[PDB]
Amino acid sequence: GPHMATGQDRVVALVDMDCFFVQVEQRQNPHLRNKPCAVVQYKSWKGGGIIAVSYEARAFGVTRSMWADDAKKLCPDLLLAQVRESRGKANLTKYREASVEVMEIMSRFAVIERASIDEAYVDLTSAVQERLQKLQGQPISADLLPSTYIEGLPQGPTTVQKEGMRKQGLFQWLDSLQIDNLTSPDLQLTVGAVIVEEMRAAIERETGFQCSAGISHNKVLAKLACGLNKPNRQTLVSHGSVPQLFSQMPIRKIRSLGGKLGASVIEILGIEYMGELTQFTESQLQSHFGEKNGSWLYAMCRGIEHDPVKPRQLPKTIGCSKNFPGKTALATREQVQWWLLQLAQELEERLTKDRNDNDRVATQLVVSIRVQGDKRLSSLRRCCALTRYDAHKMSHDAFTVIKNCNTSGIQTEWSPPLTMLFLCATKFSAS
DNA sequence: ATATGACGCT
DNA sequence: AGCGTCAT
Ligand SMILES: Nc1ncnc2c1ncn2[C@H]1C[C@H](O)[C@@H](COP(=O)(O)NP(=O)(O)OP(=O)(O)O)O1
Ligand SMILES: [Mg+2]
Ligand SMILES: [Mg+2]
Repeated sequence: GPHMATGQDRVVALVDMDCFFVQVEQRQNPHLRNKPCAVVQYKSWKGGGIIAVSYEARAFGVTRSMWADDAKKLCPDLLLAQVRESRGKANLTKYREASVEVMEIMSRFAVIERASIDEAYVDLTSAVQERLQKLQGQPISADLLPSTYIEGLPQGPTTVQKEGMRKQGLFQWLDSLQIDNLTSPDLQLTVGAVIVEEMRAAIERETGFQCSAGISHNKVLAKLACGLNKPNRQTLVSHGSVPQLFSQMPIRKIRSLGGKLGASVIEILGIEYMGELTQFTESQLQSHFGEKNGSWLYAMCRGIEHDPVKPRQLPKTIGCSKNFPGKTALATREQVQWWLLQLAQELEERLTKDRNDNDRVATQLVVSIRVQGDKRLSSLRRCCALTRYDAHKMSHDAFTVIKNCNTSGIQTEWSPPLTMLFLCATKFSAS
């Protein structure tokens, strides 16, 4: 009772850009704004695979991973923008640079952890306290949170509109706030949400990009909260909202549970929602899923998670990959050498950029391949030393460490055909 | 036939 | 080290 830890010791946020690749193209081309539009790679095969969808196009049913020709059937007025192609492969330089614009603005407010190209976690714990002493006891007006939803609110007896429902929840939340108390976790989330409103106001104002965000006590709840009110809104998930939120929250919606372990949690325990995990003791969950998973599950279903926000705005690896599906699979020794050079050339261009910008050198190269028929994403991984940022040496050394896999007695041929080539620069050191 | 990045297990 | 899982 008096000695229970509720996991209310941190204020963690997850900011995620709304249809990021689309917004990047819409800022560059005004004709694409406020219209159903999507981003595609490789216009040849069925018009190109869609990798980002605007919300105007999502209303028609256009989704990611869909072929552009199929998406034109659902949305005939759909506009398209192609990803730049360099050396025969997709080139995402325009979006990595747009990412750095946002990451540097978020870095001004608090420590962030780059989670993807369009999202980063934030640890607002140190920023919330210093803001609390600056507001010497004065309350928080709703004008400081013009786009914040309070998950679970409004409730009970006192509108039909979406935005009307938002403020009544914020009103109930603010009216019950304990500003008398600086050790109140619910007050810390509110100050954290005020800061995120300022961060997101700075992002849109200095880049033109809109984003959603989640504010809670850990990374998992923040990411879940971020998806509740997209687009362009932030959601506060408090500790008290967890039981009702998790009572019907599918297990797959929780981070790290959308894969196989989440499936076995559903099958073995025979449950549907995240809240049903509270019935089980920790030893039971440890016996079914291991000591790490059982401990993590037992605390997560109660809204408690301890994975810290690592101060890391830079990637740990720099890699280049390209798939060769179907009959396009590389089957000649000349093809494999040529594409390894194309990958190594772009890799050098990115590594030299990384060494001048970020003062570090990659020290080893990882070569990954997939053969025709193998189900796993990777079929084989071999590694060597990355001494020079030389595209011809890297591609040559990459070929040296994979030429054994060629089960073809012929010199000029390559069997089995290669489905994917992948070079990855890892193991950085200060330069 | 939809290019990447972080991390755990052994 | 090499493979597997999870994610955008
Ligand atoms: N499977 C994939 N293939 C290629 N590119 C992808 C991808 N997933 C993401 N991207 C690229 C394209 C995306 O623009 C960006 C982030 O994708 P999200 O954050 O998962 N979803 P979005 O930001 O598009 O909209 P919203 O967050 O409101 O749902 O990374
Ligand atoms: Mg996004
Ligand atoms: Mg995202």
